[PDB]
Amino acid sequence: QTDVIVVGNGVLGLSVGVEIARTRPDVRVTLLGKPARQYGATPAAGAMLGAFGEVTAHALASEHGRKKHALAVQAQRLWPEWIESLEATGTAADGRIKTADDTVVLLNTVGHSALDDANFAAVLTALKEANAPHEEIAVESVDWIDPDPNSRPLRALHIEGEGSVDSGILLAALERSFLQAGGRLHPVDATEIRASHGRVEGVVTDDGDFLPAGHVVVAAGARSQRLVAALPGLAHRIPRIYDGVGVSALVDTWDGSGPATVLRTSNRAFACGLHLVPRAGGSVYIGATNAVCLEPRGAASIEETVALFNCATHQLHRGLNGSELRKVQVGSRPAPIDGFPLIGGTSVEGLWMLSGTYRDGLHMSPLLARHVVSLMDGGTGVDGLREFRPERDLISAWSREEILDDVVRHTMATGYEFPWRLPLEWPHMMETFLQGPFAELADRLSDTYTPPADLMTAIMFSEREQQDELIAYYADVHREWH
Amino acid sequence: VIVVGNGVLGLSVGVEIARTRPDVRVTLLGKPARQYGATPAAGAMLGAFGEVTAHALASEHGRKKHALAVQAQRLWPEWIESLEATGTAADGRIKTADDTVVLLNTVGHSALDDANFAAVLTALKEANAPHEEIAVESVDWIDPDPNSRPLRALHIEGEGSVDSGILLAALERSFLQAGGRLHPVDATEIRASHGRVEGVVTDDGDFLPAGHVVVAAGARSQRLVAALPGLAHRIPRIYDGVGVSALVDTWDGSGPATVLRTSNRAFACGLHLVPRAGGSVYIGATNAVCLEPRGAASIEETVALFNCATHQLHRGLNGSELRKVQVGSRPAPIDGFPLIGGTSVEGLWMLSGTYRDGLHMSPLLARHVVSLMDGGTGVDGLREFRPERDLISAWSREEILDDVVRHTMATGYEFPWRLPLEWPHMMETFLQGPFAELADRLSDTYTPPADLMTAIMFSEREQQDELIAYYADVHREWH
Amino acid sequence: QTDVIVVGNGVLGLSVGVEIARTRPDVRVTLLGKPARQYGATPAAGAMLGAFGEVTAHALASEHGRKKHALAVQAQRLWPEWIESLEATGTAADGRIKTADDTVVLLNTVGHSALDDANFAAVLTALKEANAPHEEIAVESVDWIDPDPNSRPLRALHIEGEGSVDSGILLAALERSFLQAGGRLHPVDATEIRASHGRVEGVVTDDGDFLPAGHVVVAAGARSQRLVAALPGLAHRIPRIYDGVGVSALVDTWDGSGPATVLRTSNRAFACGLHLVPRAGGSVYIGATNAVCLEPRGAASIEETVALFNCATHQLHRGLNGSELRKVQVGSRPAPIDGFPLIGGTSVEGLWMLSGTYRDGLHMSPLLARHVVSLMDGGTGVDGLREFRPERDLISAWSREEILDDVVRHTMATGYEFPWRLPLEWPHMMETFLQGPFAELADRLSDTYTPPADLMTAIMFSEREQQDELIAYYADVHREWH
Amino acid sequence: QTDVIVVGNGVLGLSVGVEIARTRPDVRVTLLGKPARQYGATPAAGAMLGAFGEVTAHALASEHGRKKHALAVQAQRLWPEWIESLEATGTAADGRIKTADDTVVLLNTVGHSALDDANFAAVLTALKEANAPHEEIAVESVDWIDPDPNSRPLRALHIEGEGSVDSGILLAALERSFLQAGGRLHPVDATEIRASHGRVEGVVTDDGDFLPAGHVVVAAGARSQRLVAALPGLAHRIPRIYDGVGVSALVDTWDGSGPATVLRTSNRAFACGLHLVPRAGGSVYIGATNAVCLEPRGAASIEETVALFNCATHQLHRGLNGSELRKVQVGSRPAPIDGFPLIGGTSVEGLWMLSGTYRDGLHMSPLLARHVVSLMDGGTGVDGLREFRPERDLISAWSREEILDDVVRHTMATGYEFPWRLPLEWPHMMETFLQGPFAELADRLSDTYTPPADLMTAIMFSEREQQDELIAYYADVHREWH
Ligand SMILES: Cc1cc2nc3c(=O)[nH]c(=O)nc-3n(C[C@H](O)[C@H](O)[C@H](O)COP(=O)(O)OP(=O)(O)OC[C@H]3O[C@@H](n4cnc5c(N)ncnc54)[C@H](O)[C@@H]3O)c2cc1C
Ligand SMILES: Cc1cc2nc3c(=O)[nH]c(=O)nc-3n(C[C@H](O)[C@H](O)[C@H](O)COP(=O)(O)OP(=O)(O)OC[C@H]3O[C@@H](n4cnc5c(N)ncnc54)[C@H](O)[C@@H]3O)c2cc1C
Repeated sequence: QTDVIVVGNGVLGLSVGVEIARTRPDVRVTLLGKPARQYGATPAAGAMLGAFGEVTAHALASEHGRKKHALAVQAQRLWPEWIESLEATGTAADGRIKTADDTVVLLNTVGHSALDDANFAAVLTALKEANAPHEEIAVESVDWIDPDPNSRPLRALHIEGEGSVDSGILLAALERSFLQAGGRLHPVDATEIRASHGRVEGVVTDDGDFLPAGHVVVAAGARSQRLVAALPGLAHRIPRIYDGVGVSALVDTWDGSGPATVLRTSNRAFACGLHLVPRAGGSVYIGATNAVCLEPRGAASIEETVALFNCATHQLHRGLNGSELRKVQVGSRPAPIDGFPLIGGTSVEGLWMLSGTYRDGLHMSPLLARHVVSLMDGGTGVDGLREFRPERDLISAWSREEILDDVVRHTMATGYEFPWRLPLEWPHMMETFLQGPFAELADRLSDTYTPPADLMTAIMFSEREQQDELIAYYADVHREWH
Repeated sequence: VIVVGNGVLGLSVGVEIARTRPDVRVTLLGKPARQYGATPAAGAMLGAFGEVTAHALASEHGRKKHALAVQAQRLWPEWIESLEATGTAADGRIKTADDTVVLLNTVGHSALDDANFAAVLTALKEANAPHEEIAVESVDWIDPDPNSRPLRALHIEGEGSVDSGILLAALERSFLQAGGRLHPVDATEIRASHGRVEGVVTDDGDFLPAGHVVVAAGARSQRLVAALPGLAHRIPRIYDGVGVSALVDTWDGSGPATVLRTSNRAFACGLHLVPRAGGSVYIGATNAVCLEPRGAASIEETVALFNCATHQLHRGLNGSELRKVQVGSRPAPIDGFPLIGGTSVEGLWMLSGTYRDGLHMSPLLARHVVSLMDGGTGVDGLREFRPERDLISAWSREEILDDVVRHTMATGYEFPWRLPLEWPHMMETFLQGPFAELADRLSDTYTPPADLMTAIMFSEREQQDELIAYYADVHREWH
Repeated sequence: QTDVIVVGNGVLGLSVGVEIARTRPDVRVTLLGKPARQYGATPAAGAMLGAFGEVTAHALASEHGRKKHALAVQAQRLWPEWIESLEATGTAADGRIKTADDTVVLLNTVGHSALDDANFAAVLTALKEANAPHEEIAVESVDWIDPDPNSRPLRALHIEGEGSVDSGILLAALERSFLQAGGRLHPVDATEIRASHGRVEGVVTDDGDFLPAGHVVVAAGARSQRLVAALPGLAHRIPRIYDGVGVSALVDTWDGSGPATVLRTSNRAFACGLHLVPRAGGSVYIGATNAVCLEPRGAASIEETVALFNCATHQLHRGLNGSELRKVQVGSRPAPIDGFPLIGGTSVEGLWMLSGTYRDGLHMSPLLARHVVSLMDGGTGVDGLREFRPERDLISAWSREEILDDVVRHTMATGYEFPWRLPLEWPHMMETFLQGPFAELADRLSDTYTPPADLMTAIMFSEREQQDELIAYYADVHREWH
Repeated sequence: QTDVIVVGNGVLGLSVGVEIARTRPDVRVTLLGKPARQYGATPAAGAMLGAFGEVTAHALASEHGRKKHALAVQAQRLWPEWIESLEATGTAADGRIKTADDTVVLLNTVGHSALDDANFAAVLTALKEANAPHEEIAVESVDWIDPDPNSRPLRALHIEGEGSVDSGILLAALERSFLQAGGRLHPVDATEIRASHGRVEGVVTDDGDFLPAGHVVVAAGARSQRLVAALPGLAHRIPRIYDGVGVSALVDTWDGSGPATVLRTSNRAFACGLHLVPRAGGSVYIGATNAVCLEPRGAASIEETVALFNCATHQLHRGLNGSELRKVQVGSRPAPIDGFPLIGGTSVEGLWMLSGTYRDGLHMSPLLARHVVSLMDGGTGVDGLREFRPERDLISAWSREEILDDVVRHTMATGYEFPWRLPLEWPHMMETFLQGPFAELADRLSDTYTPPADLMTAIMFSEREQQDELIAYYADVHREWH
């Protein structure tokens, strides 16, 4: 066939489905996935069109991090026309995809100086280098916020043209745009990709059916590598993707008000962060926790709910304390084991992957969709996505020393972000006693690969059998690629 | 007979009527959504001794309410047997625990927690209830933060818990088995004339005729009857004691063998864990008196419930999965006591205003009202709690003003806050004047209990003025 | 006689004694006061040469406040030659009066936004208006500091040429300079100023002696008005001076190090503040608490010691935690009831006053000394110190409404500066319940006079009899002047 | 007659001096030490006549601990007649040695359950086994206390006949009683004990003099072993004594009141504890911190002052917050390296030691004095003090496993006693990461000796060179005794 099957109905699957359907009107594109969107990252997202807000000192200190940042800056330029093209298929009554145009990044002292101070400086530097319009503003000039004075910001950065979308209205607009362009929605899950003679034949679905295709695009979020790893050799050639389990909430504000901009901190301990995304109709979105889990989890923990609520009420608006909780949302950020996305072609003809985007796949979606569609048409797509090809040796973007410094810093940051109150000698004591055990873990896991801090903490506190299984995985990957 | 309401009280009275008068047709109103419903949000504890406070037992009305709770406990074993008998193994067990441990920690006000622990011990000794003060080290399962840990623990034997959801399912099943009819609509209006009930207009526009109407509509019960001539100032108002609770799947599927609880805390909230089947635990429960109904938890309520349970009961709950946040309205009577029995309108009955322990008292209250409807005298000590009455004044204005300041300070100590050491005394001195001024302004004769007085203090001027008018109209009607 | 008696041996008494002795070599000047310096402000002082560091929004919102600030800026220019003139009378072995040239003002969130944010902006504005050399600098560039990250500064302001002196070396240099200029030190206290026919005759001392004089200069710190109030009518003509009881400490640092600059916050709740003043020999000075007391107190409270130590260890340097406490110091800032100093002549011929300087008499001392000496010589002294003449109706520098707003703000700031951790509804509840009782107190005390916030809180929590005595005092002042 | 020199003027030196002078009319006794009492434990002590109040589960789990406890119970019986015999040499105007007859032990949650709950049970058990008069009482029945409700006791234990003395009045009474009995006070320090042919000749003093004697009793507190270690072989034969540096304070209460009983907790992290000892004249004593230091320290750290004040104001009486600080006191508890006292004779003829009594030498003083005086007269003194002879191999009273469990428990207790506020997973994480490094230190120090927890934490955080010097010391002790 020349038929295309997109496996997955998040932002990435639907974005690539829309681009394929619009640019190849001669081909039949079928998109799989159920309206429940189990473990789905996209429906749990605010979401911020985060490019500069996602900048950390640690990310920009590596070549792979600077490459990822460059792609985020490129994606931002596509959003205005992308939104126009999606709203064009609907009417006023469908709601607006865009919920804010601008972002304010706040700097408070409810966190580690080694993350928050370093990251604020890195955001300012990235904005200056990219010639992005921005201004450091008086905190008194930030509208709406009403923090606890002991939790208040002392610096604020207004980023112009870095905004937010309603993730639910975006998903509805993508489905509507996909159908308008001739796409077919088949609400079942793929169980298996069938291939032989190094070529895709199609997909077995969970209702027992077989769908033939010349092209299969896997955009199944955190399930994407588990689906492809079934094919010969690919188990140690496609980097593993884990569940970056994230908790967010929809709140009806006490007075129906909301801020005119996104409000956020820089990224905090183990890739969580605090933000408020404006919504229509007297609602605000607050996010968002992150915990890398070696198995999927579809429910918030008590700890996650309390940390999210406590940070938002103290650092953003005390009025949220008296506001009504409408929904606790949980989704899995696709967390790649080497810290970088899996975008492009495979050694299997007609097999494509769009996954492992962690915190900013939704932001990057229009760029990633256009990249993969260009490749499927025999083009070279977007420059700078080559290192993020899905079939690869694990990337080592940092030295083991850089990661060990990072994991101790992030561990200490879980204290400062709480925020804890301890005797003044205790933090230095904890730092000195954390270094040895993390160094020992890193040395034991592999002679060549080091997991990024977010994954390393999850491994440190996992069962012995899960640790031993990872040592075996790293050894098998090393064997395959060396 | 029409029963208006499908909580524990409506269904309990429906079951008793259907079982004891097989000759009469009983129809029970209410929707499966159970909007603002207290019963489905309840754990629930069969709380008699666990509900004891020094303040309650210092009043005659409080001691009378406590006596009825002790009496109700004796009915539960045969009541549960009679409800499970209409089902099979697959329906699950109503009883989830036989015993309760009351814990005393320092995450609260000495003026509430220390006084209330002593009052519970005294009530157990006076009632000859089986109990013993035990070593905290001997309490199984708990894993508190050491800075939030109990230093005293009290094991109460035969004071247990039921699964409120399995109880509601068992009551509906038992009601149908006894010939009851479930009509899933709400009453909009009780029709009466010549001082006699004719029946009920429903929200699908229909009219249902009846000689008897039993109102058990929880926090909506008085608003429904107040439409009838004169009754607006003769049936004490019932407000929403909005309560937040949660179902949690524990990290390891374990749970305690007993109820774990504190005594009642600031403005009639309290901390407890109720065992459930299938690796779930129930944690509760917040309380906030609202002058209007609210069906959603506030952020503050969720955080306080979770923070107290994780620190004071089990730190493992921190890593446990949140399955459900539950919200319900405890029917909060304006004079602090329930509304149980007959009316000046022939065939009009009320079962409401039970606040924290209607579910516990349900088998006793059901049998009381069914006896009255049969021309009996029901249960001896329920006469003062007749629904058509002047507002009860169970405490002096001075006792209530002391209580409201104590409870206000307890919201700090229960957080728990960390303040400069002069600040609490400063807050106490500056709280006394404004609460005394509010109490004096509201009425020359009536004083709302502390739980309601704080809600009135922080309500709009117009809501305060409407209450002054209500109290004046009640005084006019009864004096 | 043409003899001069200076009553008091603090910075003001000794500074005026030195200037009189140096400029009238024909007259005998005797200076009274004991080496114990009971309740003495000067020996408890760091001290900061604070002009811009003392700026608050509230002070600069009044004409009297702007006038006081102008005089502080003028005093700064006299310090270099004043220090030269004092060290000239000694040798290398006497040690250096100046301990730092520059000041860094730090902004953290361990306080009320309504004080700390407003005051930081006011300091920046005062520096810009005066064309003073200064720079807002990166907190990372502030040397030596090692704060708790949850208590850390996010903004820092370097003020050039605003420094510090060792108060003990200054007092020793002033005594030595006074003797070099022909002054006589008589270590007894004045019990009584004798006057008749509207003219000073001299001073009865506490050893029962009588010293004759044509001139008596009262610089007895917080005792100054109580001494002069004995003279006919002067009880209701010289504004009362109360004890601004201040606690400070000398600490030997863990490693003998100290910062190269003064480190300070702006003034905080009820005119306290946090600062570190460099000292020679591996010592640092930390200060300083403030509590207005209606009666003198010569000992620190436990609360004062804990608040001073807790703030310095968290907000400046955690290493101070392990440092050795050498001395807890207590002194009475002369706190004038109308908020302004008492400098110049009296209706009694030859009777002069130098007092009521509260937080910055030591800084202003060379200017105030030269002013009073000019007046004693028939000059007009320094322009703008005429409004601060000691014999006056009480100044009303602010509206009752401004003071009631200030006293509630400062009350709440005692919480935020602790810092407390409270349920988020409690602060607004406390603010609403504080307003009524402070308004009631202000209305009860007088129809015309309102005490500044620092004094109003002391009166609020004083005995009924002390309140009633103040109502009588205000009534008697009103009678005398209207 | 025959000369005796007592080296040291604390409770032990003066108690033995009084007993010798009273009982030995044949002997001339001279007692050395200065009125400054540098590093002196006794003047910094409250002091509690602590027998049952000093009970811990850990102490009573060892044979040596139970033996030490038995001696404390015996000492209590001597105090009434001892006090009579000392007050008899004075008049009413000298003041009363006894300040309280009874003690209340309070149990609150501002500490580790593994110390405070275990120790409360151990105190109850020791009282029941001894048939001591006591009762567990309602906290509401404890007079005077006004704790923060979040810091309040929930259990209280009244111990009858376990009281307190004023340490300053005791020292004055001992000096007066010593002089009345013919003792000579020579206010110089010993620099050197001279011996040859295995016999004491006398003492070189720090004024360069030599005093001849047949008998030298060393009771120089924490300096006792350093003084004798100069003599041949004795460096590895007299267990080292370190400085258990303790901070306490005298406070004038807001209203002149005080409690009628001692108020105390059981012993807390690394042998500190919280207590209030009644004093006459509107003063109370609060104590007391403890930190084992490898070198003497004569000044309180900021941390010590804050922890003492914070615990007393929260857990005992909030009124202490507004009370006046009269004195911060610092003294060195003589801390023996093997955890037990050094009482009795030496291999050097006429050389005796009374030291290493740590927390309860003052309580035991009448018993210890009578023991040593009996031995010096050719008696056998008190049964059960033989195991505490000063010339010995280091005692090993606990297994390495017991001490490693204890040191981790005590480390965690420094957090719970603060009290800290941390995320709920942090304590378990700290416990797991503390175990390895303490086990490694214990293994490195010696194959045979393990320092008790109080000393082990001091060694853990000492310089590498101090650790290496201790490894050498332990090796040299092993060589000498095996
Ligand atoms: C968080 C929480 C915890 C609790 N824990 C306990 C506990 O541990 N122990 C205990 O004994 N009790 C507990 N209770 C409940 C307490 O006992 C209540 O007083 C009791 O449940 C009230 O029962 P009810 O049947 O009167 O009211 P509800 O349970 O409110 O039932 C009233 C019903 O009437 C319906 N209704 C309303 N208007 C109409 C209408 N017009 N027509 C028809 N139907 C209508 C409502 O939708 C609702 O379903 C708890 C309650 C809450 C909220
Ligand atoms: C804060 C604190 C609280 C305490 N609380 C209690 C309590 O409640 N109950 C209790 O029973 N005990 C208490 N103690 C004391 C404890 O019992 C001690 O073990 C005991 O006081 C030790 O007495 P000592 O005479 O051996 O030593 P010290 O009291 O130290 O006396 C030794 C003396 O010898 C002098 N000296 C040193 N070197 C020389 C030299 N070369 N020549 C001459 N003199 C020299 C020193 O200057 C000093 O005065 C406390 C101690 C401290 C520090």
